[PDB]
Amino acid sequence: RFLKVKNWETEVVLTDTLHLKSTLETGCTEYICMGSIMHPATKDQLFPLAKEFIDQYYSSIKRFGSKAHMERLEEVNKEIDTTSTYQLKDTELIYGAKHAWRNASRCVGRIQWSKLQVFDARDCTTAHGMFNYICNHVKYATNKGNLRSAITIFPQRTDGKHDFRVWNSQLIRYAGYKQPDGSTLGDPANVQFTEICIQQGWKPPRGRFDVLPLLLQANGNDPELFQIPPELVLEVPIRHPKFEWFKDLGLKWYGLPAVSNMLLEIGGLEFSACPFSGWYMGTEIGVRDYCDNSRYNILEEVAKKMNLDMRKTSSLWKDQALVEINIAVLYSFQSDKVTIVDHHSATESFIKHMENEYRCRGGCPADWVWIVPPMSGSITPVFHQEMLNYRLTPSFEYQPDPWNTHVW
Amino acid sequence: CPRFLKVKNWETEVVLTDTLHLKSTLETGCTEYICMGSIMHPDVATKDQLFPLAKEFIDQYYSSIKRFGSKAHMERLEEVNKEIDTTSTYQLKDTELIYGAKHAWRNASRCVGRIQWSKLQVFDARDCTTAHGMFNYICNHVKYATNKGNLRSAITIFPQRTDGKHDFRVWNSQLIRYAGYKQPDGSTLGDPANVQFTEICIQQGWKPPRGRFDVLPLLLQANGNDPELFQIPPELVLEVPIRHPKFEWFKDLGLKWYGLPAVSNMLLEIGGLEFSACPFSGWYMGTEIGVRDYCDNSRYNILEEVAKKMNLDMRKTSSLWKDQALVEINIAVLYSFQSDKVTIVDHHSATESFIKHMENEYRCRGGCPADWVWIVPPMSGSITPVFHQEMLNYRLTPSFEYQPDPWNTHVWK
Ligand code: HEM
Ligand code: HEM
Ligand SMILES: Cc1cc(N)nc(CCc2cncc(N3CCN(C)CC3)c2)c1
Ligand SMILES: Cc1cc(N)nc(CCc2cncc(N3CCN(C)CC3)c2)c1
Ligand SMILES: C[C@H](O)[C@H](O)[C@H]1CNc2nc(N)[nH]c(=O)c2N1
Ligand SMILES: C[C@H](O)[C@H](O)[C@H]1CNc2nc(N)[nH]c(=O)c2N1
Ligand SMILES: [Zn+2]
Repeated sequence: RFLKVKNWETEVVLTDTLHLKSTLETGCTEYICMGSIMHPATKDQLFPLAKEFIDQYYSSIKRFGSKAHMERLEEVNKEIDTTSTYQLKDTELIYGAKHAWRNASRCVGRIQWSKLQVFDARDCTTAHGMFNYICNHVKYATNKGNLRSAITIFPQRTDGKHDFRVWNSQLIRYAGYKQPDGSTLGDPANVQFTEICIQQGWKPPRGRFDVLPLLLQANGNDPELFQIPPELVLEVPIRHPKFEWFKDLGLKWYGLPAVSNMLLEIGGLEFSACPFSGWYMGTEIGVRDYCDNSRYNILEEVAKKMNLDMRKTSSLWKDQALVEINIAVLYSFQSDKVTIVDHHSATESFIKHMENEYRCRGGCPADWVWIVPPMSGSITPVFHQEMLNYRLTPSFEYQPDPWNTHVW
Repeated sequence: CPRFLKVKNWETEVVLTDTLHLKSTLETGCTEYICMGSIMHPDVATKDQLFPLAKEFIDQYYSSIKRFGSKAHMERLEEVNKEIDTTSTYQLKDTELIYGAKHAWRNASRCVGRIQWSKLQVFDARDCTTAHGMFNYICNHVKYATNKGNLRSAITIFPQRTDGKHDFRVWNSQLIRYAGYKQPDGSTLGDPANVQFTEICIQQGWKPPRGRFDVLPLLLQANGNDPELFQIPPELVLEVPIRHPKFEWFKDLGLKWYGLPAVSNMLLEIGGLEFSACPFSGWYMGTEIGVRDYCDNSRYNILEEVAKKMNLDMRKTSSLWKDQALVEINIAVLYSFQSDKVTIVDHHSATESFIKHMENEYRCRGGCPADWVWIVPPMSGSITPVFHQEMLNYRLTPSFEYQPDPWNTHVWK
């Protein structure tokens, strides 16, 4: 069946044919939908997957059934036979990484999908090696404010035992500190991890915005600590254009969003260490990081300085403070010439992207729950965009947190 | 399928365990390969389709009154069975109807207001025969529910469907709405969403005032007959002029809204019986008016005009002028309503209440189906607890369902 998606603001209908290509699961069934749940190999399992991916590769470069296509299939089988795995060609690495991005149902930034710088770190063997590759990534992608999308890809999983893992969930995050008095310094969501670094020898500057060091595991070994050189870590001070007292709140944030805990899957190979990075949508910092109760939780403070009536919730004081906070973040980043996108422009870009995808690909998997900004939802166009969600490969998937699996 | 499904709250780490999903009856639209979570909408039943459905409901009822397997239970079952066999249908007891309607609400996965599910005045209009009768019942509903501003939840149930050629239908999608008029020049006046329906009314004889907030008449279908127009007595239609606690200019925008939210186009399904006309009503969450009715582009679209009187930079977008104006609009909506002593609930309170409700439903009922996409308010989502709440969505019966628009299916006599 061909499936139709409607936009309820423009009454545009698009026809999804793409979903017929998907093979992974979604977690839903005919009777139970899990749309809001965050998280729902051997020689024999590994070949057809390999066959599938090569097939869509030579399909995407107009050489299906070609001579080059055949020998590649030949190469792969013989290689899976005698090593229980196989190694991707370069061109294949780039395609697969770009396509996992293109297939990432939760990313609103996919208009950018084909413009991705891929770093091949498959020759890496040590944590020192990784640190090096990551630093170069961070510097390339940060580019002095003019952010560029990138991904760095370390050796594929072999036997589970000798996995490569960046332990930090993101390349750049602030430390969180448990205080005797029950409160918490810095980012509360990182306290456990922060505690693992102190427990490893990290001398923590017990501050509010301390850049956690890198914890890098190479080839199944003990992870090792590495402080990223401060000159490569770009932070932005947050100020407000009308409220001169906003800089007194002392807020900064890093400019480079780089996810490092996900697993990139291509033709049945598992790349358990693939830090990737684009640039920030304002709301991520402005709404989630700053205003989640489980996070930096600044609303109450900001609402004080704004002199709002905080007695009853129906003064929408929280809403007011939230808006001004996000104005600040955009203003700061913009003033510092640091790439950032506001949620209106990012969502617009997404609807345009989505139209493109249907036009040339026959669909575009999308997770409405993740795509719709965490504030001002129905005033962005994706709120009114029906989206079909489904899982295409290559893809980014979650994996266990390393500290729940590794033996020392 | 799995017997225990766990949902997590990412703000509070609270993990709940759903068992109720096993009693899921209908399809969600989703499959293992694809999810339709964000899709808005993803001749009668026979004897042998009806027996099992009726029993399921009756069993469930007698389970709730702690009389399962009782004499009265088996006698109720035999009576219903013998009724379906001789008449091809059956009639619900008044207690069964009341239980069924409260439970359809309780099961309404899209409703953030369900904490009130058990307080619902149920008006049994199964004795209605004419559109005039329908109008009488609906007026009485409006008056009772409005309660001079202190709204009370209510539903009025008109006769169940028989052969499909004799349906009772309320044609209005909601009992109280504002007209929309298309102009020659392409501009819309009033509520652009209701243009199609306003034209139907005009065609059926309505003489339109052609203003911005003209209350549409009821268009009512009884017993499968052609529909008839009625104007709700204006004294029954409570309205609230929108003003702002701070901006004195806000009242200059000439905005008002109706107090009573009343859905009238949905089908109420109890034990295999279909009540195609079952208008029900509660009270408003601010964002419904403040964000959707007022700021949707396809609706009243006031964002720009509020943005100009606020004097905001409207040339960028990263000024977030839209967002600023949106907050203010919703402050005015909550203010005008509270100031006229008309029941309304802000999105913070409502969503917190839903979390308490949900938790209690898992505790006592083993689950509570919820549609995250609908539950999360259309503004400031992340700062309301529901956003962080994992939800399972599944369709339980009795339920409220969607149904074709009557002008698309009606056969004109
Ligand atoms: C270039 C500008 C980009 C923008 C503006 C953007 C925007 C976003 C945003 C706002 C989210 C939500 C993040 C969260 O709430 O945790 C997200 C998620 C995601 N993005 Fe992008 N992104 C960009 C680049 C990229 C790149 C380069 C990749 C991969 C190479 C990518 C893949 C993903 C994935 C897999 C997720 C889901 C993360 C998860 O499941 O936690 N994005 N994106
Ligand atoms: C008592 C106060 C109530 C509140 C605060 C409330 C809240 C809400 C809200 C905000 C929506 C979304 C409306 C929209 O976006 O169009 C909704 C939808 C819904 N509500 Fe409630 N509600 C209340 C009463 C009721 C009652 C009495 C019933 C039924 C007996 C009910 C059943 C439903 C159903 C079936 C929907 C889905 C509507 C649709 O599919 O368009 N609600 N509710
Ligand atoms: C590729 C990419 C683009 C983008 N705009 N944002 C991201 C998320 C990056 C990111 C950085 N720091 C922290 C997080 N956390 C916030 C808290 N959340 C629970 C997990 C993600 C996420 C990734
Ligand atoms: C029982 C009930 C409670 C409540 N808080 N809201 C409702 C919805 C009432 C309502 C009134 N007017 C119009 C609508 N429309 C808005 C636009 N939407 C597309 C369809 C519903 C809905 C019903
Ligand atoms: C496309 C999407 O399903 C649709 O726009 C939904 C989003 N969530 C909603 N939530 C509520 N309460 N009401 C709505 O009309 C909608 N619209
Ligand atoms: C439970 C729910 O899925 C959770 O709050 C989701 C909702 N949508 C989200 N959307 C984005 N972009 N990021 C998130 O972390 C989440 N969290
Ligand atoms: Zn689903």
